[PDB]
Amino acid sequence: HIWGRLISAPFTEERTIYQGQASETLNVNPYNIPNPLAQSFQYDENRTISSLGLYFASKGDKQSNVVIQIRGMGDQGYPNKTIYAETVMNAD
Amino acid sequence: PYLQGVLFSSSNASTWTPHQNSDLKFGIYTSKFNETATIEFEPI
Amino acid sequence: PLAQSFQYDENRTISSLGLYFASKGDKQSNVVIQIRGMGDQGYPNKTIYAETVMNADDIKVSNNASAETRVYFDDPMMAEGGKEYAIVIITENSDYTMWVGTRTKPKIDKPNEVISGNPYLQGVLFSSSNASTWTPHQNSDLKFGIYTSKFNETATIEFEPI
Repeated sequence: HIWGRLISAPFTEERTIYQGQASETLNVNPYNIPNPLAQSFQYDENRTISSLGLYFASKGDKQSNVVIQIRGMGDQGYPNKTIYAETVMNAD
Repeated sequence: PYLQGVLFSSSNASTWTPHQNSDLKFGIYTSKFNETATIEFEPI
Repeated sequence: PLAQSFQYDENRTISSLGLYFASKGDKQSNVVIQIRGMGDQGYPNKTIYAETVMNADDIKVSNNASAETRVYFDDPMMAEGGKEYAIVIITENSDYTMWVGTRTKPKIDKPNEVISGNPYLQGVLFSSSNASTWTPHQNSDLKFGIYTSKFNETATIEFEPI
């Protein structure tokens, strides 16, 4: 087999939302540490989301992984059980 | 930090406790597709 | 009023509930036990699938969470698999208390030990001032037990000799 490089990209990405200020660390599962999180957003127009940006302060071992999902927001302003996207991110 | 968003936490990914004064450090990228795409492979 | 959410991975026939009260009111007081559904956004809804009234005599109490009062409904609650349901406990009297397990706190009968993890991972304790708006308690869950039944071929009653 042989490798291949995508020269002319099929799209160009642009960062439209960015919250850069950080002050603390919050465990992803605060209520089960021995001895999940979400963040809402919206747009004023129809936009094609291509990728996300996240910032982690620490991670687990090699074999651990984190599931990243995008879920909808219900009428009373809370996340719902519908999942529009899902992926698995390894520790590396 | 982000006015139109709220940080949430949950013990079972069903009941969410909001944190009004806190938001994640994150960025969302939006794309605009073009006319054509091209791949090149390493030489044989 | 307080509530506790739960769910099953399969279709089960809920026959009775188990609850633990730390104190109760006078003889004439009573507590209304209800089972309510859970909405799409993980909170109890106004729909009520079961309801029963428990008198003060039926409510057993203990100072070490040992006494278990059994709650029975007249129609069995058919819990669909994958759907969350919430027990709801309502009473107008202000002299009713219940045992609750909280993470990191010592156990009542074993102060040397502490509740390390979440008591019940798939449920959440709720509190409300009007049984409509619920405040969740992520780190706390009620001490409870749910009993599901399976029906057999035939039943028999024997009456005492006349």
